[PDB]
Amino acid sequence: LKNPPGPWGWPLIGHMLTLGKNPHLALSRMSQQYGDVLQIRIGSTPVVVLSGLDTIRQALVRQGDDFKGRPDLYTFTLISNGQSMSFSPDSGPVWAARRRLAQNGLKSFSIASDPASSTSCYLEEHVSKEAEVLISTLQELMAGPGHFNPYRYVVVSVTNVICAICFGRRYDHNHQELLSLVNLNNNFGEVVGSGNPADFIPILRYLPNPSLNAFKDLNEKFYSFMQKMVKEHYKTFEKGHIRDITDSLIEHCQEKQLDENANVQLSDEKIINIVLDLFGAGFDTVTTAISWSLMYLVMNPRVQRKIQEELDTVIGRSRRPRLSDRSHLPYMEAFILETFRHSSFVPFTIPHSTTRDTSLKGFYIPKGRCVFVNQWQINHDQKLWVNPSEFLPERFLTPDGAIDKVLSEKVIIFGMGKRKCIGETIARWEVFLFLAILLQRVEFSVPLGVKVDMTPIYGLTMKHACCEHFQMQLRS
Ligand code: HEM
Ligand SMILES: C#Cc1cccc(Nc2ncnc3cc(OCCOC)c(OCCOC)cc23)c1
Repeated sequence: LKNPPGPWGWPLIGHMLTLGKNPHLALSRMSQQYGDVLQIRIGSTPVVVLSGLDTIRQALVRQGDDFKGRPDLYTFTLISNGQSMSFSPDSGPVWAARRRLAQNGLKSFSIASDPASSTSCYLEEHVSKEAEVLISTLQELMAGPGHFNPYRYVVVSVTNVICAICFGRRYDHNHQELLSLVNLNNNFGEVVGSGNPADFIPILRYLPNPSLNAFKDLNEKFYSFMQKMVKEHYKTFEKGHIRDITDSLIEHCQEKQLDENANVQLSDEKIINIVLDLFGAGFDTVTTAISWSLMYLVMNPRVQRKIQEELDTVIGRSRRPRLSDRSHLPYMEAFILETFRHSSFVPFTIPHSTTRDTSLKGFYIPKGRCVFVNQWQINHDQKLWVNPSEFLPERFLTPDGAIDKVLSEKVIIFGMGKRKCIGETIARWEVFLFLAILLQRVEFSVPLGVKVDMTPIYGLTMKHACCEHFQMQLRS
C-alpha cells in the first residue's frame, strides 16, 4: 500500500492558502491532478479529500464503518454543549442509538398520517398551511413596497414546518425570537464549513475573532432556547398523547429510568438535544434550497413557465398540488435536481474521520485521519455531465419527457453511507410542495438593470448575496 498523493505545502501552515475562501473549487482543481484520493495539510493536521462518485461510494458505503467518524475539531465542541449527535467525535454505539431515535422521531411526525386529516400526512399538512401564509404575506408586500427579499420570509415559512415537527408551535412572521435565531446574522454555516482555519490554527481561537465570538454567543442561546422548550414540554407532557419529536424523546427518557441497569453514556441530555440538530439542519438547508430555486427561476424565466406549463397540464388550477402528484411532474423533479446539482449548496459533507486503520483505492489511511468529501466535485465533474456550468434541467429528461433515473442518481448532495442525511425525504417533499403550491398560483420575476449576484458564498450551506428586488404577481 501507498500514501495518498498531493501537492507540496508550507511546513507550518500547509495548504491553507491554496484552499482560500472557496475550498470546493480549489480542491476540485486539485483532484484533477492527483485523483479521487489525495492528501493535504491545514497547519499541521493532515486531511484526506475524497472526490469521484465511485470512489466515494467505495469509502462511505462499502467501507462505511471505516469512514463514519468525526474529527476532534474545536468549532464542533461549541455545538450543542459539545454533545452534538451530528458533530461530536462519538461515532460508536451511543451515536447509532441516538441516530435511530432521530430516524423514528422524524418518521412518526413527518411521514405518518395526521389524525386530524385522512388524506394527508403531517408534512403535507404543515407545508400547505405555511405555503398559503407565505403567499398572503407576499401579497401584503407587493401592495406596499412593491419588492421584497424572499429569503427573509421563506426562512420563516420553512422554520414553522420543522418547528411544528420538533416543538409543536409556529411563529408569526414578526416574532423576534424566531428571526433572532434563524435570520439574525447566523454564521453557523460560515464557521462550520470544512477548512475553517480556527480548527487547524490553534492561535486563531484566542485572537480577536468577532466571527468566532458570535458563534459561541448564539449557540448558547439555542441551547437555552431548548431548555425553555424542553421544560415547557415536561410540564404539559401527556403520557399517552405524544405531540412532537420533543415528546417522543422525553417519552424515551421515562422508559429509561425504569431499566434495572440502564446505560449512563446515553445520557438524558444527549437524548434530548437531538431535536437541536434536527431543527438546525431543518430550517437552514431547506430554506437555502428554496432560495436558490427562486433565484434560478428568476434568472431563467424559460424554465419557470415550463414548470407552470406542466402544472396546468398535469393538475390545473382546480386544486392545490399534493405529494401523490410528485411522481407525475417530471419537469419539476428535473428542475429540483438541477438546482441541487448546479448550486451544490452543500459542497462538502460534514468532515469525516477514519475509525480504524484502513485502505482505499490502494492507499493507506491511518486511524483518526480527518477526511473531506467533495460533493461539489461530483455535481460539476466534466466526466459525468455535459456543460456542468450551465443550468439545464432538461439534462435529466429523456426524449419522451421522463426522468432519467440513472442520471438523477449521480446528483450527490445528501451524502452516503452510515452518515447520510436522515431528513432527505422530508427535504425532497418539502421543497417540492413549496414550489408546486407557489408556482401554480404566482409568478416571480426581477426587473432588468439591477444587480443579482448569483455567486455562491462558501460555507456549510452556501448562501447567495441578499437580493431586495424580487417581485411577485398572480396568474391569469
Ligand atoms: C436540501 C436539504 C438537505 C440537504 C442538502 C442535507 C444534506 C446533508 C448532508 C450533506 C449531511 C452530511 C453527510 C455526511 O456527513 O456524510 C447531512 C446530515 C444530516 N442531516 Fe441533512 N440535509 C438536508 C435536510 C435535512 C433536514 C430537513 C433534516 C432534519 C429535519 C436533516 C437532518 C440531518 C442530520 C441529523 C444529519 C446528521 C446525521 C449524522 O451525522 O449521523 N437534514 N445532511
Ligand atoms: C448539513 C448539515 C447539518 C447536519 C446536522 C445539523 C446541522 N445544523 C445544526 N446542528 C446543530 N445545531 C445547529 C445550530 C444552529 O444555530 C446555532 C446558531 O449559532 C450561530 C444552526 O444554525 C443553522 C442556521 O444556518 C445559518 C444549525 C445547527 C446541519
